[PDB]
Amino acid sequence: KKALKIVVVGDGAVGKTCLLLAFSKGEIPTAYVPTVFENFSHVMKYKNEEFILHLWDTAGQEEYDRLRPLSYADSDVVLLCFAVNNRTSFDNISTKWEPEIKHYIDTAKTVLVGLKVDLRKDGSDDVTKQEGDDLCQKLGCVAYIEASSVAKIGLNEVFEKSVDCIFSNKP
Ligand SMILES: Nc1nc2c(ncn2[C@@H]2O[C@H](COP(=O)(O)OP(=O)(O)OP(O)(O)=S)[C@@H](O)[C@H]2O)c(=O)[nH]1
Ligand SMILES: [Mg+2]
Repeated sequence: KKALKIVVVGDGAVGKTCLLLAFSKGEIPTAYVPTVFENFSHVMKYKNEEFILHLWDTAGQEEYDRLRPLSYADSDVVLLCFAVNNRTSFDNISTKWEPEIKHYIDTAKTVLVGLKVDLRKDGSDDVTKQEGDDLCQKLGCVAYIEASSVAKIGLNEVFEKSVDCIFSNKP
Protein backbone atom coordinates (compact mmCIF):
# COMPACT_ATOMS: atom_id res chain seq x y z
CA LYS A 1 0.00 0.00 0.00
CA LYS A 2 1.34 3.39 -0.95
CA ALA A 3 1.02 5.42 2.22
CA LEU A 4 2.09 8.88 3.23
CA LYS A 5 2.06 11.16 6.24
CA ILE A 6 0.55 14.57 5.52
CA VAL A 7 0.71 17.23 8.27
CA VAL A 8 -1.40 20.40 8.26
CA VAL A 9 -0.06 23.59 9.85
CA GLY A 10 -1.12 27.25 9.94
CA ASP A 11 -2.57 29.99 12.16
CA GLY A 12 -5.43 29.39 14.56
CA ALA A 13 -8.82 29.13 12.86
CA VAL A 14 -7.64 29.08 9.23
CA GLY A 15 -9.68 25.95 8.53
CA LYS A 16 -7.16 23.06 8.98
CA THR A 17 -9.48 20.73 10.88
CA CYS A 18 -12.42 21.44 8.55
CA LEU A 19 -10.15 20.65 5.55
CA LEU A 20 -9.23 17.18 6.85
CA LEU A 21 -12.76 16.33 7.92
CA ALA A 22 -14.53 17.71 4.85
CA PHE A 23 -12.03 15.76 2.73
CA SER A 24 -12.08 12.45 4.54
CA LYS A 25 -15.70 12.40 5.85
CA GLY A 26 -17.52 14.73 3.47
CA GLU A 27 -18.78 16.96 6.27
CA ILE A 28 -17.45 19.43 8.82
CA PRO A 29 -17.98 19.88 12.62
CA THR A 30 -21.04 21.83 13.72
CA ALA A 31 -19.09 23.40 16.56
CA TYR A 32 -15.62 24.87 16.27
CA VAL A 33 -13.17 23.24 18.68
CA PRO A 34 -9.51 24.36 18.58
CA THR A 35 -7.12 21.46 18.02
CA VAL A 36 -4.34 20.30 20.33
CA PHE A 37 -3.51 17.55 17.89
CA GLU A 38 -5.33 14.74 16.11
CA ASN A 39 -4.28 11.95 13.75
CA PHE A 40 -6.54 10.40 11.13
CA SER A 41 -6.03 7.51 8.73
CA HIS A 42 -7.94 7.66 5.45
CA VAL A 43 -8.07 5.48 2.33
CA MET A 44 -8.26 7.43 -0.91
CA LYS A 45 -8.99 5.74 -4.23
CA TYR A 46 -6.98 7.55 -6.89
CA LYS A 47 -5.37 6.54 -10.17
CA ASN A 48 -6.67 2.98 -10.00
CA GLU A 49 -5.11 2.28 -6.60
CA GLU A 50 -5.83 2.82 -2.94
CA PHE A 51 -3.58 5.12 -0.95
CA ILE A 52 -3.36 5.20 2.86
CA LEU A 53 -3.28 8.84 4.01
CA HIS A 54 -2.07 9.45 7.55
CA LEU A 55 -3.44 12.91 8.31
CA TRP A 56 -1.83 14.80 11.17
CA ASP A 57 -3.83 17.73 12.49
CA THR A 58 -1.96 20.39 14.54
CA ALA A 59 -2.63 23.36 16.81
CA GLY A 60 -2.61 26.75 15.10
CA GLN A 61 -2.34 28.53 18.44
CA GLU A 62 1.09 29.62 19.64
CA GLU A 63 0.24 28.37 23.15
CA TYR A 64 1.02 24.94 21.68
CA ASP A 65 4.29 25.86 19.93
CA ARG A 66 6.39 23.46 22.05
CA LEU A 67 4.13 20.47 21.28
CA ARG A 68 3.75 20.92 17.53
CA PRO A 69 7.20 19.66 16.44
CA LEU A 70 6.18 16.31 17.93
CA SER A 71 3.96 15.93 14.84
CA TYR A 72 6.65 16.43 12.18
CA ALA A 73 8.79 13.26 12.27
CA ASP A 74 8.87 11.45 8.91
CA SER A 75 6.37 13.79 7.24
CA ASP A 76 6.00 13.15 3.50
CA VAL A 77 4.00 16.31 2.76
CA VAL A 78 3.22 19.44 4.73
CA LEU A 79 0.15 21.56 3.93
CA LEU A 80 0.97 25.21 4.60
CA CYS A 81 -2.51 26.55 5.30
CA PHE A 82 -3.76 30.13 5.53
CA ALA A 83 -7.24 31.53 5.01
CA VAL A 84 -7.58 33.80 1.98
CA ASN A 85 -9.63 36.28 4.04
CA ASN A 86 -6.97 36.54 6.76
CA ARG A 87 -3.88 38.28 5.35
CA THR A 88 -2.03 37.87 8.64
CA SER A 89 -2.33 34.09 8.26
CA PHE A 90 -0.93 34.43 4.73
CA ASP A 91 2.05 36.55 5.89
CA ASN A 92 2.67 34.09 8.73
CA ILE A 93 3.39 31.34 6.20
CA SER A 94 6.70 33.02 5.28
CA THR A 95 7.66 34.17 8.76
CA LYS A 96 6.52 31.31 11.00
CA TRP A 97 5.15 28.19 9.29
CA GLU A 98 7.44 27.47 6.35
CA PRO A 99 10.53 28.16 8.49
CA GLU A 100 9.29 25.96 11.35
CA ILE A 101 8.62 23.15 8.88
CA LYS A 102 11.95 23.46 7.06
CA HIS A 103 13.65 23.28 10.44
CA TYR A 104 12.09 20.03 11.65
CA ILE A 105 11.25 18.16 8.45
CA ASP A 106 13.18 19.71 5.57
CA THR A 107 12.62 16.55 3.51
CA ALA A 108 8.86 17.00 3.23
CA LYS A 109 7.31 18.48 0.12
CA THR A 110 5.14 21.51 0.84
CA VAL A 111 1.82 22.43 -0.68
CA LEU A 112 0.41 25.93 -0.22
CA VAL A 113 -3.32 25.80 0.53
CA GLY A 114 -5.50 28.93 0.57
CA LEU A 115 -8.56 28.04 2.67
CA LYS A 116 -12.05 29.54 3.00
CA VAL A 117 -11.95 30.63 -0.66
CA ASP A 118 -15.75 30.80 -0.45
CA LEU A 119 -15.40 33.99 1.62
CA ARG A 120 -13.24 35.95 -0.82
CA LYS A 121 -14.58 39.28 -2.16
CA ASP A 122 -13.06 42.21 -4.08
CA GLY A 123 -12.24 45.38 -2.12
CA SER A 124 -11.03 43.95 1.20
CA ASP A 125 -7.44 43.02 0.37
CA ASP A 126 -8.14 39.30 0.49
CA VAL A 127 -5.32 37.09 -0.73
CA THR A 128 -5.67 36.71 -4.47
CA LYS A 129 -4.86 33.66 -6.56
CA GLN A 130 -1.86 35.50 -8.02
CA GLU A 131 -0.46 36.25 -4.57
CA GLY A 132 -0.73 32.56 -3.67
CA ASP A 133 1.04 31.59 -6.90
CA ASP A 134 3.77 34.18 -6.20
CA LEU A 135 4.32 32.81 -2.65
CA CYS A 136 4.28 29.20 -3.85
CA GLN A 137 7.12 30.19 -6.22
CA LYS A 138 9.02 32.03 -3.51
CA LEU A 139 8.85 29.15 -1.03
CA GLY A 140 9.39 26.35 -3.57
CA CYS A 141 6.05 24.66 -2.88
CA VAL A 142 4.81 21.94 -5.25
CA ALA A 143 1.63 23.91 -5.84
CA TYR A 144 -0.83 26.51 -4.66
CA ILE A 145 -4.36 25.22 -4.33
CA GLU A 146 -7.48 27.07 -3.17
CA ALA A 147 -10.22 25.27 -1.28
CA SER A 148 -13.38 25.63 0.76
CA SER A 149 -14.38 22.95 3.30
CA VAL A 150 -17.79 24.61 3.54
CA ALA A 151 -18.62 24.87 -0.18
CA LYS A 152 -16.65 21.67 -0.98
CA ILE A 153 -14.26 23.27 -3.46
CA GLY A 154 -10.77 21.97 -4.21
CA LEU A 155 -10.72 19.33 -1.48
CA ASN A 156 -9.81 16.31 -3.57
CA GLU A 157 -7.29 18.40 -5.53
CA VAL A 158 -5.31 19.17 -2.34
CA PHE A 159 -4.89 15.51 -1.50
CA GLU A 160 -4.45 14.29 -5.10
CA LYS A 161 -1.57 16.74 -5.53
CA SER A 162 -0.19 15.65 -2.16
CA VAL A 163 -0.19 12.03 -3.41
CA ASP A 164 1.18 13.04 -6.83
CA CYS A 165 4.23 14.93 -5.55
CA ILE A 166 5.22 11.74 -3.72
CA PHE A 167 4.14 8.89 -6.03
CA SER A 168 3.40 10.37 -9.46
CA ASN A 169 5.50 9.81 -12.58
CA LYS A 170 6.03 13.56 -13.17
CA PRO A 171 6.60 16.81 -11.23
N1 LIG B 1 -16.74 30.09 5.37
C1 LIG B 1 -15.89 29.13 5.70
N2 LIG B 1 -15.62 28.86 7.04
C2 LIG B 1 -14.72 27.88 7.34
C3 LIG B 1 -14.10 27.13 6.34
N3 LIG B 1 -13.28 26.23 6.93
C4 LIG B 1 -13.36 26.39 8.27
N4 LIG B 1 -14.25 27.40 8.54
C5 LIG B 1 -14.62 27.90 9.87
O1 LIG B 1 -13.54 28.57 10.50
C6 LIG B 1 -13.46 28.19 11.88
C7 LIG B 1 -12.15 27.46 12.15
O2 LIG B 1 -12.11 26.26 11.40
P1 LIG B 1 -11.12 25.08 11.86
O3 LIG B 1 -11.02 24.09 10.75
O4 LIG B 1 -11.58 24.45 13.12
O5 LIG B 1 -9.76 25.93 12.09
P2 LIG B 1 -8.32 25.30 12.50
O6 LIG B 1 -7.35 25.85 11.51
O7 LIG B 1 -8.37 23.83 12.51
O8 LIG B 1 -8.01 25.99 13.90
P3 LIG B 1 -7.06 25.46 15.10
O9 LIG B 1 -7.48 24.08 15.56
O10 LIG B 1 -5.59 25.43 14.64
S1 LIG B 1 -7.34 26.60 16.40
C8 LIG B 1 -14.64 27.28 12.15
O11 LIG B 1 -15.69 28.08 12.66
C9 LIG B 1 -14.98 26.74 10.77
O12 LIG B 1 -16.34 26.42 10.60
C10 LIG B 1 -14.38 27.40 5.00
O13 LIG B 1 -13.85 26.76 4.08
N5 LIG B 1 -15.27 28.40 4.70
MG1 LIG C 1 -8.05 22.50 14.30
